[PDB]
Amino acid sequence: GSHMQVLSYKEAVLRAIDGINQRSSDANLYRLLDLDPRTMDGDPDTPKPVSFTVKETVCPRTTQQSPEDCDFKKDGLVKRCMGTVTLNQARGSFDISCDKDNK
Repeated sequence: GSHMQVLSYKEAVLRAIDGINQRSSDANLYRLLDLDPRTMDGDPDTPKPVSFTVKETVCPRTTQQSPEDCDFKKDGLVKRCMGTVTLNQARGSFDISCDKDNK
């Protein structure tokens, strides 16, 4: 269907994290911890820089609980994620690498 489904930048990031959890083989669900602030140009099909951290929650990676319902684990791993999102979800996708050693 859609050829143009545009998310806000924050939504695009939450959606990418959903993706990142989906492709991962970690036991637990990771959740947005801190999104770095950045200013955009206003075209939805061009990649927007993102960088942010995620932290391990007490939820199983495949939980269907909403991430906001998944408490961060005490002592939880934090990974820093860098790359781009594309606001137009319709096509293309984010390009983000998460790394526990990028601190």
